[PDB]
Amino acid sequence: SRSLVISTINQISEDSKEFYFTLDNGKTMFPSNSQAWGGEKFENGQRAFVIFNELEQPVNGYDYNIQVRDITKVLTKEIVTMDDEENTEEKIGDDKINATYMWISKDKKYLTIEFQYYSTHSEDKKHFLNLVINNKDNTDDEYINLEFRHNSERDSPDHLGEGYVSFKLDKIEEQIEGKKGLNIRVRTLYDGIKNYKVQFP
Repeated sequence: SRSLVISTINQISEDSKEFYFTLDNGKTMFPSNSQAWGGEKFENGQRAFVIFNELEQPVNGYDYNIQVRDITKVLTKEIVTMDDEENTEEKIGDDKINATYMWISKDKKYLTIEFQYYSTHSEDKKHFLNLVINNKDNTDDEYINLEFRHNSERDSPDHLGEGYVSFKLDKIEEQIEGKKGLNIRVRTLYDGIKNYKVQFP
């Protein structure tokens, strides 16, 4: 029977066609049919939803041996630092968005957000999502302050939709040591500005 997970696509070998999956609990999956995605060059660190069948036979060095049915990429982005020239209020935007569900992977490499916002649901009008370090008593010594920003690019807020975005936490890797988690500023859909604390596993 079918299985579904979110995972990191690992592309570390010299053959860019050879890849495996890392789950947010640290466990790994070996795709016995990864060759079928041979035309699809996946970047190392790419996040994706994977539909698969778990095979009975184990493969040495991997927790799972799987037959992949579908790989659907999850928007994977870097944090927008203070020094970035693209870190402008105009480019980043501050449109409403809901952070429905958030979690950090065991290795503290990703913050994934299940979000909801209103759009016209058209490929022509793309929305811009970012995890930003703002350039301008608080618990800054326990939680790292970040802003989950949304630029709707003037799209009419007609229909509610859901999605996922995964952010690499490597640009704040030095600060993670000795902190409880992340403090995420969100301009919510119905309740104004909220600050959500997301714990490191």
